[PDB]
Amino acid sequence: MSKVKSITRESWILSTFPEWGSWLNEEIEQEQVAPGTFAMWWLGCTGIWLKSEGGTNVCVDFWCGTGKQSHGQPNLRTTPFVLDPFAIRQIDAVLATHDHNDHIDVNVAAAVMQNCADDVPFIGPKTCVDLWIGWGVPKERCIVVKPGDVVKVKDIEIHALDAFGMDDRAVNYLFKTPGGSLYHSGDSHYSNYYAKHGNEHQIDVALGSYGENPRGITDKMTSADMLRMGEALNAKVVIPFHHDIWSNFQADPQEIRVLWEMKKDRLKYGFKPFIWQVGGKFTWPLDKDNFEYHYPRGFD
Amino acid sequence: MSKVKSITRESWILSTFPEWGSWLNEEIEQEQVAPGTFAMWWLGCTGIWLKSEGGTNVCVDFWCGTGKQSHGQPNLRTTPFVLDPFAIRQIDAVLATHDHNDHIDVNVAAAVMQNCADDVPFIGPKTCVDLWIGWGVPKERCIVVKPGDVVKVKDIEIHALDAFGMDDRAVNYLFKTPGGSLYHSGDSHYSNYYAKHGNEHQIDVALGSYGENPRGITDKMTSADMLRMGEALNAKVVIPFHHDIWSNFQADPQEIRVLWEMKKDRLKYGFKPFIWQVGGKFTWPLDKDNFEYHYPRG
Amino acid sequence: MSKVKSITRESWILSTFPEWGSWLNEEIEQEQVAPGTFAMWWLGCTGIWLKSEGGTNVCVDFWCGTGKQSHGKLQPNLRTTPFVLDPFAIRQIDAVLATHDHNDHIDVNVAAAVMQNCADDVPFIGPKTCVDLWIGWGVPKERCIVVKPGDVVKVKDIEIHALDAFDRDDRAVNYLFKTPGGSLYHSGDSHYSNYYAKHGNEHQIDVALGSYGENPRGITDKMTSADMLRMGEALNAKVVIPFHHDIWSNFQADPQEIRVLWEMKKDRLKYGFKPFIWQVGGKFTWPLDKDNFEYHYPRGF
Amino acid sequence: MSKVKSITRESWILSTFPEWGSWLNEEIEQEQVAPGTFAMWWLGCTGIWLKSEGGTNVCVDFWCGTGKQSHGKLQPNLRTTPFVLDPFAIRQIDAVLATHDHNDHIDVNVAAAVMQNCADDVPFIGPKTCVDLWIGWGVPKERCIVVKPGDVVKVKDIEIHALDAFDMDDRAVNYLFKTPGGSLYHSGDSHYSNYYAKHGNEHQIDVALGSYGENPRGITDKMTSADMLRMGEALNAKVVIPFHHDIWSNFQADPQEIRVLWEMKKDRLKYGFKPFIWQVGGKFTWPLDKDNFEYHYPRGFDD
Amino acid sequence: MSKVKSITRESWILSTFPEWGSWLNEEIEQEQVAPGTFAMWWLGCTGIWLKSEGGTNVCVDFWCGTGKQSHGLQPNLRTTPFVLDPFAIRQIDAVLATHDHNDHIDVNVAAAVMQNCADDVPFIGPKTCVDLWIGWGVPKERCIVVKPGDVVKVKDIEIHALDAFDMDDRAVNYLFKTPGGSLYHSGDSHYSNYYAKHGNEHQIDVALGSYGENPRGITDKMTSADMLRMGEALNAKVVIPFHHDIWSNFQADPQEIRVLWEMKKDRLKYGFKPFIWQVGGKFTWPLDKDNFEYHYPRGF
Amino acid sequence: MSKVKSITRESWILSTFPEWGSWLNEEIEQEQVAPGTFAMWWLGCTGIWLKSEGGTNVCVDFWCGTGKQSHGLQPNLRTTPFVLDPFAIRQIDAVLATHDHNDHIDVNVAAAVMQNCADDVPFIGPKTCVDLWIGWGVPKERCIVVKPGDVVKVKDIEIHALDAFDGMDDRAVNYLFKTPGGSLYHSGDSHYSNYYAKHGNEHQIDVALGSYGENPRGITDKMTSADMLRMGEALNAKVVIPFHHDIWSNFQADPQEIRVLWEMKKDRLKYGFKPFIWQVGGKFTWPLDKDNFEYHYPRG
Ligand SMILES: [Mn+2]
Ligand SMILES: [Mn+2]
Ligand SMILES: [Mn+2]
Ligand SMILES: [Mn+2]
Ligand SMILES: [Mn+2]
Ligand SMILES: [Mn+2]
Repeated sequence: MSKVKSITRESWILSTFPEWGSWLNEEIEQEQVAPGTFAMWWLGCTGIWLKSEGGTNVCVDFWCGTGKQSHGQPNLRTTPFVLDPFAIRQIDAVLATHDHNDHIDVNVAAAVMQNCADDVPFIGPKTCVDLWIGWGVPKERCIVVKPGDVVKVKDIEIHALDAFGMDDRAVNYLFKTPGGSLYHSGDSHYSNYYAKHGNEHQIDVALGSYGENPRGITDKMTSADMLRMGEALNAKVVIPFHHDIWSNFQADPQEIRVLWEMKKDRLKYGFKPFIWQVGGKFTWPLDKDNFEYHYPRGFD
Repeated sequence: MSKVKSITRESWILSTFPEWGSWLNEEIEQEQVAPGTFAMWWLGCTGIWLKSEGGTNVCVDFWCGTGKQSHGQPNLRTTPFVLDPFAIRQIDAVLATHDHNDHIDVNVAAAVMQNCADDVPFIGPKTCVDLWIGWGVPKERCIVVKPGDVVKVKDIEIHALDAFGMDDRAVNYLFKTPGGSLYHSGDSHYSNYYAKHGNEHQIDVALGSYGENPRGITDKMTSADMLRMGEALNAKVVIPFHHDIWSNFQADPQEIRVLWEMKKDRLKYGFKPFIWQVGGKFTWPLDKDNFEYHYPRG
Repeated sequence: MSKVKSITRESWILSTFPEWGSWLNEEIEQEQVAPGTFAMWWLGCTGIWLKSEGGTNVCVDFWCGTGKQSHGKLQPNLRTTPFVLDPFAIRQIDAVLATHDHNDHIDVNVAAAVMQNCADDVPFIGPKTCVDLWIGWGVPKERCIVVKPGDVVKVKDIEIHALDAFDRDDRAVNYLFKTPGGSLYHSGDSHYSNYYAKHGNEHQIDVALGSYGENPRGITDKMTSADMLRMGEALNAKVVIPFHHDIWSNFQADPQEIRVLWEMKKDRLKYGFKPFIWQVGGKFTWPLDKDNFEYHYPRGF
Repeated sequence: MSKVKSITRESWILSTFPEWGSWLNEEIEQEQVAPGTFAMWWLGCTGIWLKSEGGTNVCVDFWCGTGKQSHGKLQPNLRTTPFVLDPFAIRQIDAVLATHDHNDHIDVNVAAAVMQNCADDVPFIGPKTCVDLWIGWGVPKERCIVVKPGDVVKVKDIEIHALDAFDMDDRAVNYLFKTPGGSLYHSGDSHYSNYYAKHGNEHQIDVALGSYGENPRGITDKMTSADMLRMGEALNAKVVIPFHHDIWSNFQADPQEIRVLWEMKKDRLKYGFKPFIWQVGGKFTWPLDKDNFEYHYPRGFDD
Repeated sequence: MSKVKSITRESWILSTFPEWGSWLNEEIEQEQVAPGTFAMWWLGCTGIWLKSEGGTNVCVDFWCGTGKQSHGLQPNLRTTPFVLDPFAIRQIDAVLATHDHNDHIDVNVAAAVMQNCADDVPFIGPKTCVDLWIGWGVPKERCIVVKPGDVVKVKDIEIHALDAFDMDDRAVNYLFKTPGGSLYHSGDSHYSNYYAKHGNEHQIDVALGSYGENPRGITDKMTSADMLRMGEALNAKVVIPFHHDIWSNFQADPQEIRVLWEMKKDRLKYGFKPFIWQVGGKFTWPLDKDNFEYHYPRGF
Repeated sequence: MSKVKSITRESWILSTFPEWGSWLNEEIEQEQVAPGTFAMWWLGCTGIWLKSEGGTNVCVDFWCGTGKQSHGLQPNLRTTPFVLDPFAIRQIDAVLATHDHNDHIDVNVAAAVMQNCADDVPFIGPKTCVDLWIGWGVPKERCIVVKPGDVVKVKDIEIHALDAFDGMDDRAVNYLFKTPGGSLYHSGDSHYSNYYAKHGNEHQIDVALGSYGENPRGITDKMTSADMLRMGEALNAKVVIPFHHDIWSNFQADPQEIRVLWEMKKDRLKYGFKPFIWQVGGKFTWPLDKDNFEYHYPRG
């Protein structure tokens, strides 16, 4: 018996995946979030882990599925797995913006239910709660939210806002930490109601679904819409996400910068764009003027 | 009974990975490479699948491992798995450029041995055939190659050339197909010997290890070196690779284009750059003026 | 006797306006449209004059109103386009069209000019809500042809196709004008929709006009630069031309965004069209001008 | 009678024009120019309305004419700018100015409206050749101040400096307006000259306006983008604004040409000024807007 | 006497200068100009060496002086090396000058021709130029005084003397008509409307104009924008800046011409391309008409 | 007897050259370096004149040879005029060389210093460099032979000899010039190396010089535009300046590549430096000119 004979498909898969193992699980675990700041990690697609200065851990739209695996729409997942859901331990809330496939995940739910404390709430619109209960998440552990609702999870004020009786289907979140606010728009198309939120709230960092729409499809925000969003929200930082995940939606985030450069002076834009990378951290307000993220290079 | 009880870490992994399942395996199998052309797929890192007009399938530097998975170099794999090694059926040759971790793989060796024909050769330098034998690959089924050697796998003429003692450890490949030619530089630094190869051979498409070097390290070629490689090799297309794989080497391939734009006319560059994406197909010479690859949009 | 005493506001206005007088009227009237080509003029806002190789004259969305003229939301709605064409100097005309009932697309004075100065058989083509506006003004109901998405109207060698318009049926229509020279898509003031792709599959489109502009914070009324590119892709056009961005002060946009994005996208997305930055009063000739990228007014020396 | 039958060409014109009506007139009337600042409006072509902190109104090169209105130097020059200001709605004014007697810089109707609607002590300031043209139109002799280079005219709190122009002291002048808020350089329609350096050395110039345009093949009547930058340097200005490029179809130009060259040269040449791309009817305020780079009209909509 | 004692300033100078020696002298002499073409070299400043397919050698504005060499009114230093040795000139068929100004007519060059070359080589220039040549010692019998309108035939090259704009006694412009194509040399002229007159009455292939960064309150050179206007007026196919090489205080960026051309070419339907040359370099019309930028031979 | 026959080739050469005369010599000598600052001049190739606040004068790699002067492996032609006259040098404190190659050491410079300058002026360089100096007749006692690690004090300037890159300790060293006003890295003709990071950590480096150039096909002899930026990061400089690209026609490169690449990477890589494009004969004042990006000759 040699390596060539003993190894099978499953032995390879189960020793290789997820790609990052629990590296980021540990990174988030040991991250000390300074006062007057908040830290966040891009988990792929619209997945965001949020950590407040008080050590509060919040997880939004964390998705661990894949696209097509066979020929038996050619959406192929182009983002690796930067966070193992089954390595999560310290978490204080599990959120979903809407019930679309790649925003809510049974495996994430399964992991939290098996490994984490029983007082972790699952927060989302009715349709997401219906979907969670179906997977076996206890009723009493789910908080249904509508636009207008505010949910206090430790030191994080979660503001449920309008997405675009649809209150049952989708919501946007505004996370208010003692160090800054974060806007998560899920997979919303651009809407004028972004302006409402900008007038009614102080928004620091804002995330919006960027992506290259295939011919005859309007599923993602364009580079021009990302800018309109930042302006409407009166944000300081505008970060594209969702553009990472789907082969057919492969987009160039640099378009947001190039357009921003043409328009910022003329329109008096009060924000900067920021190109992130999946698995990457962001600290507000430290990283607000960085423009472009880079992974840790050296060994410092 | 309920899914938040029946699902385990293990079942989730066995359900989700590799991310593309067998889509690319099936696409490569289905591909009808037209005469006068060759087809090519990027499999992450320096991993290339090549299919000639005569349907000859060749796999170079196919790597199916990962980077760091725990805290106790911060190299994290940033590329998903686009090809299932254990789904490979039709293959004519498995090749490796060198014995470094990122270019040779035990599971790929295992897969080809279990799933494919018994006459499929494992081609690489002495150090590479050693590891293959050590893993369980037959001694006689391996072909040891050094610079100067020429191996003919059906209609593909494989030229083992100089890489950058050394002769036992690393080689560059020039795959001459009837449709065209491909230069696989492995993980070589820039060398003046590229000019020797460009003189002595017709090179159509050239691949070079691109990446953003950390402060105090020279491990990957720069954007300027990519263009110098294209010139020295007298190539018609210059494609970066390797920059996809490691987080800490995350580079911008657009630097190649911008510099090309500045230098092309002055220096009479005979080539064009191409920015590829992992799992993507490239067809010489149909895609030579494309500049940037996009995935099928459906 | 002296000018500072004789000249009045009325005498100045009537001596100066409209700015181009009947220059463009004259130019259109004597333009010899070659066989295999069609020629068109931009009349401001969404207003287009089309002339086929058989000399058929069609007028779409020709607006001759203005913005705000005083301070007494109070929109900073100010017209930033001069009047390139005198409606009352129109003689040769075979059809008068309107995409929708909105202020910027339908005009009383244009209607009056065709009834006073033009043939008694010139059709007023438009949606149900537009003909009700025409008739109410004094247009004979027998002149009007009420069109619906799917309707086709033959005006000599110009084959007019009424198509779907976009907002959130009786209110609005898009137009496709097929000529022995080529086709022209007129989206009016439509938002971007997936149904552009329908039109691109069902018909061949050569030149596509898109309502472009800079949306005020919290408004969505004009298409973005990225939308203009998606529109040209969906319609399988060869030329994409912005319009409507000229007319309103508060919607002042830079058409160069379209080109800059196009340069970034063209190869990766394999666009089969080129953008074209036009100027009001300007003439386009398909396909002579398809690769020009930018229009320039006659320099004349 | 119906609307279609009753409405004539005349009635359409009477209610439609000028395009902006009296909107800008009212904006200028109500504008409370803050101390330490000055406000100015681009009236089209080289037309500038200037309002000091002390409420002094000054109108320079106001042209309410048009180009070719028919086919009939055979020149296809068509007015590409709408009318932003009604001259007949002007009520509060302290002085009417003209740089030179050229067609696009002096207007019979502007003189007529001012003579009819404004106080009889309002001066008409310009070179000899301009006052000759004004006198002929019916403007009294008593109401004109003839200026040659070197002359200084005090109009309330605005020191107006008639400086050298570039093709005769009788024909053309450049103005430097000194307000308590800042200084404004109006070069009229001068081609680039070396004598801008003299003015730059001898005077503190804040905002410089230069006649920009795309010259037709074999004609040299307007400044290039490169000329625009050399002016700002020579004048030692802080802001450099192109004008005159708005008005003529055949002279249609891209102002961004000035910005792009500036981005190539600013560091190497150590430029102390910034370019600013303005729009007709738009207000500029010194020094508040000096760094804005590009103007946009009020976008409105707060709901 | 050792080397640190035997070496003098004068011995070093004679051992080093001119920098290029006779390298370019040798290349011009050995140049096989193919039929239907013409080859030209940039000798520094406005110095042009023309060679027709019939082997005819013409030399325009070849200057071999230098700028300021001490402090005891502009600080003009020569920033160009010497690429051609005037005293190595063998084959020549004409010597031309555009105007009296020092940077365009040379004593040492005139001398070198009178000593090394044929006794029937004409010295063609305006009235003021021949006055200097005669004064220096060139026979009145070998000087062709040209006015705008005059046309001198030198073998297969046809020299058209046209109006200058830097006065018919003082300066002229040249249009060199060869079988292979025409070359417009504008000397040190600034932009003028009379450029259009030359474009209408002749076909211009390559146009050379005096480019430079004008010092504050100085107008002595053409701007990048003026170079394009010249190209348009002359109806050229290739526009090449020169003169911008020679003076420290006039140092300019020829890339301005390219950048502006990129913005304007389509809108103004330019029928020419700009071309950035280097001193000592070779241009071959029409082979190099689409090269945009010259590079020196890299060898090997 | 007139000018056309009295003038010889020697008459022209000895009156015209060196191009700048003693213009730069005078500027250097009259230059009053302010406290907290240092001034330097680019003498062509890798030649640098350096002047501290105390008035010390250091001459590094000053070359006065030239390229090919006739056709009788490469077409290397000097594209730079001579900006300094070695024989006009009076006030000097030290003469330095980085390595023994032709382009970096000159006998005429040695001779001029030996004949015209003080007796106690040391010739500092690697072992092979002092061999050539001794071989040219410079006293053995007057030469300081250096290897990596050695530190030589010259008035207020502390010269640090460091490693050069292709032992090599015989042939080549790199210099760090510590002045009371700031430090200067002179990499000489080194290829890119990781040991730039070593020097970066050990020393504070303010201004960095690197041998930029356009390598011909199949030759790696000069640093690329990307290498220049990498050097800046490794040395942790605040100013990165290309040189050596000026001197050979073969290696004609555009230093703007450094800037363009810098504009793309600076924010992503948190570059703590700026590129500065110099001109031969130009002055640089650290820290006055640190933010300039591009030098221009005095326009006057
Ligand atoms: Mn989604
Ligand atoms: Mn590797
Ligand atoms: Mn509208
Ligand atoms: Mn004028
Ligand atoms: Mn000169
Ligand atoms: Mn060297």
